[PDB]
Amino acid sequence: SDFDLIVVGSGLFGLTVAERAASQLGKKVLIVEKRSHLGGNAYSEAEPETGIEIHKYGAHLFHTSNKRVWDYVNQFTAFTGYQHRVFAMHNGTAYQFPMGLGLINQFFGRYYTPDEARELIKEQSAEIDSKDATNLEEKAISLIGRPLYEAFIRDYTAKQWQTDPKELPAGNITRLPVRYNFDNRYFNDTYEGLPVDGYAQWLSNMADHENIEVRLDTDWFEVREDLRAQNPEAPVVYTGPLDRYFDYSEGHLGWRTLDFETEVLNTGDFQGTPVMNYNDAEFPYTRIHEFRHFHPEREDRHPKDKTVIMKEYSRFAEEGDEPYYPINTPSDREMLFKYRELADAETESGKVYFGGRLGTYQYLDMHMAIASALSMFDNKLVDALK
Amino acid sequence: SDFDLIVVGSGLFGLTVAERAASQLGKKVLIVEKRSHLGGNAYSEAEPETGIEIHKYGAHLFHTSNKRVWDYVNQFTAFTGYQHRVFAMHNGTAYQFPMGLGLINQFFGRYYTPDEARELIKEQSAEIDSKDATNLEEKAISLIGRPLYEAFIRDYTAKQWQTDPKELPAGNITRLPVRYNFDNRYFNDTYEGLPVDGYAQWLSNMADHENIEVRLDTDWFEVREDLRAQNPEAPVVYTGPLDRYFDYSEGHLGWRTLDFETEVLNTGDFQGTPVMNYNDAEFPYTRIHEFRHFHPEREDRHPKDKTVIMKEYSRFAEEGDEPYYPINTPSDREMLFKYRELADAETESGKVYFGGRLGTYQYLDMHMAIASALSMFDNKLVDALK
Ligand SMILES: Cc1cc2c(cc1C)N(C[C@H](O)[C@H](O)[C@H](O)COP(=O)(O)OP(=O)(O)OC[C@H]1O[C@@H](n3cnc4c(N)ncnc43)[C@H](O)[C@@H]1O)c1[nH]c(=O)[nH]c(=O)c1N2
Ligand SMILES: Cc1cc2c(cc1C)N(C[C@H](O)[C@H](O)[C@H](O)COP(=O)(O)OP(=O)(O)OC[C@H]1O[C@@H](n3cnc4c(N)ncnc43)[C@H](O)[C@@H]1O)c1[nH]c(=O)[nH]c(=O)c1N2
Ligand SMILES: O=c1ccn([C@@H]2O[C@H](COP(=O)(O)OP(=O)(O)O[C@H]3O[C@H](CO)[C@H](O)[C@H](O)[C@H]3O)[C@@H](O)[C@H]2O)c(=O)[nH]1
Ligand SMILES: O=c1ccn([C@@H]2O[C@H](COP(=O)(O)OP(=O)(O)O[C@H]3O[C@H](CO)[C@H](O)[C@H](O)[C@H]3O)[C@@H](O)[C@H]2O)c(=O)[nH]1
Ligand code: NA
Ligand code: NA
Repeated sequence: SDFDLIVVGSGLFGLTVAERAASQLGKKVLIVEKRSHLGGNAYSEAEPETGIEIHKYGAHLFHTSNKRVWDYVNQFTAFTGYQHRVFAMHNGTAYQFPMGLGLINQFFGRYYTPDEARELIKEQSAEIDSKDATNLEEKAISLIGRPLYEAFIRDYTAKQWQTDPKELPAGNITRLPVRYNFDNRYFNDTYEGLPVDGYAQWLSNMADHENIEVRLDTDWFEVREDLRAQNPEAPVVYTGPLDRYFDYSEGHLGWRTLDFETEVLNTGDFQGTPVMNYNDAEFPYTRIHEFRHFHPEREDRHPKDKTVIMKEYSRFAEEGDEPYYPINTPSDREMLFKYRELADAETESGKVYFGGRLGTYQYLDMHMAIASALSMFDNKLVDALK
Repeated sequence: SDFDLIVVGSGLFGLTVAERAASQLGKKVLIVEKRSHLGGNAYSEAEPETGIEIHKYGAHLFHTSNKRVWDYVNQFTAFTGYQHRVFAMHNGTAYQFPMGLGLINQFFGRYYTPDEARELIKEQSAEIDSKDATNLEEKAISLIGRPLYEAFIRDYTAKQWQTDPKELPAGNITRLPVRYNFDNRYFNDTYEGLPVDGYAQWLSNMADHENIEVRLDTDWFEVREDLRAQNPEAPVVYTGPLDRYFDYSEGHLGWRTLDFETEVLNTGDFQGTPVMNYNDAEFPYTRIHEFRHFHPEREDRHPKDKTVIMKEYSRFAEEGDEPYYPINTPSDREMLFKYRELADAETESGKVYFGGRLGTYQYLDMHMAIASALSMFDNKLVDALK
């Protein structure tokens, strides 16, 4: 046949399943992608005026402690030694971030030793006991005290969720957000970096195999009857939206979306750092990304007098809006397992597998998407293709 | 013969020359070392109570942009991904360091953009023009202004040199010590790390060759007549003190020394960071090192309740004191080139080469010592050994 496997969607999940089938099972894989480009939401492209690489669907920072995933992705791209660090803008001051000795010194006015800082946080947070916290506000205060909560958590959280924190579940904080040293590495994982030649080159290399065919600007639901007729035996891995597959027969799953406002400025350096969080309510956006600083190794290929920045705004997703984060209201949860059983019937009846961020109504870091694909490959698709 | 080459001193210079002769020319090398251990001033050892690795002759942070040196040293040890960062203690506050947007925000009270910070520094430093500066104090003020100079430079410099900055040459500052971003990586080089198994293992691996013999606790000047008699043709690479070789026939070269006060504390974490500079005159020491933080990857082999710290004090070196930094008074400089011509005569008359930090009255970073040895090997010793 012209293909042994159809993959719907060319994001990291689809690309991983496709590449494994192609290179390990020697199968022909047809990938069907609705957008004009490969790579799903990890896709990046140059800004036309400056040439600076910008992430189209949000800043994407790669990090993992999963060695298998790390070894895998390094077949398709090399990574820079970039370490993500974040600063937090509060009342006209940039604070070291996340919360640790640096922030604590800046915000309480003098140096606290590790042991002194531990003691300080015990005092500040003594007010509410964690077991007795009823909502997000209280749970936070129970961990770090009112001053820290009100300066760095309250308004930021309110902006992201479009909701008063008093009206959010206590279960949404599970650990102490405070470091008792000066380590401001944003991520805790063994491996971290950015693709040396950008995300688009990386994702593209995954699809670059003699056994893989890619059809861009193609909606699965418009071509499916035709494609499966050509080889009825070929299984489908579907990574598009789960509810849309079943025609919203159980109603629409709820998502948060993001609006990005991208400006080219006539300065070489807007904030001297990749990501500045904006913690005060007076700013509509949650944070500003300055993309040249994601790739300092490319400095002499960047304009010296211009820079690209992007402000991020959070709101609930209406029809047509890009789906980014699942909301997971209890209504959403019940709607989900109704769809799960639809999906499982569809797999046994139609050899159609559901995966990925959209296919399973889930937030997945990139290494999680890849891990999950590697697993579906190993525990399902290997059998389904003999 | 029992040896084809004698190397005096087992520091990085000597070890590099020895290893190259041994492995590249297949020569037998005898290394003569006065102390009880290998490795010279880069030597490190475990503290007996905690097991934590401590650098015996000062903190040693490896960094280079010389790829040849980097490739070379990676034959003998692997390096961690440690990146050195320093904090600066001033009036009870830990400042981000070196001077950059972080410090500037903390010290002037609010956030300055790159462009605003540039403007601020232009204003502050406008007082003295750099070309008109007569001493160290003025030259500094001409670059960064009086407030920054007085808080972070003046007393620190005074402690290190044991001298009022007004009484130091303007030539001792050559560039603007200010960063116009939030990057607080202490070093600017391509390659940086710490030896995974510590310095002692690394230096030891360099000497570990079938063609290399090492004699510890052996003073060159006590054994030389005997050793050269065994093979009069064998050249000597001498890395001991230059003036002591020629019996101080031109008087004693001047050095700064360092006193280290090393304490084991009954806490797991004294300052939450490897190096805290102490910028105020009220503290006798220039900085405190907390050595567990040089190797965070060894945390579950470190005591959880104990930690080793070391305070550093600077003063002029008296007889017997370890020589660390050359002083380079003009008296010292003239004394030096008198010795240089003694040395060159000694090479042509005695096949004795002078190299290394002591052999040439010089401060050398480790990658510079290695580079310099690689060069003496390539441009002198190859010929001198055929
Ligand atoms: C705002 C934001 C920011 C980040 C991140 C997510 C979000 C929402 N991520 C996570 C990362 O984006 C995620 O891991 C991957 O997008 C998952 O790839 P998927 O294959 O699961 O779906 P993904 O959404 O990427 O791809 C699915 C593809 O299917 C296509 N499609 C849908 N319906 C179709 C149809 N009917 N026919 C054909 N094609 C169809 C879509 O066009 C799309 O290309 C992240 N992770 C991380 O590790 N670090 C980070 O810093 C970030 N940053
Ligand atoms: C306080 C301080 C701190 C640092 C550093 C230096 C100093 C002074 N260094 C620099 C580093 O220490 C330096 O590069 C190496 O010590 C140079 O090695 P040498 O071989 O030149 O001399 P080195 O002094 O190391 O070795 C000479 C050897 O000869 C021996 N010897 C002397 N006379 C003898 C005799 N008569 N007979 C036999 N043996 C004799 C001595 O005992 C010694 O072992 C550093 N660099 C860097 O890159 N990063 C850092 O962070 C630091 N930190
Ligand atoms: O300054 C801050 C930052 C975060 N939060 C709290 O922490 C939650 C999560 O913070 P972020 O979403 O900003 O950060 P995450 O670490 O959870 O995730 C970040 O890293 C991910 C990579 O794994 C993706 O890039 C993602 O979009 C990006 O926000 C917020 O909703 C809020 O409740 C604060 O209160 N203040
Ligand atoms: O807080 C500070 C630090 C430095 N200085 C000025 O800068 C000079 C040099 O500073 P340091 O000696 O502290 O630092 P260096 O970067 O020059 O060298 C450091 O890094 C070297 C590695 O290459 C060695 O480890 C060395 O011992 C260690 O001090 C000082 O004399 C002083 O004039 C200040 O004014 N304030
Ligand atoms: Na509490
Ligand atoms: Na000036």
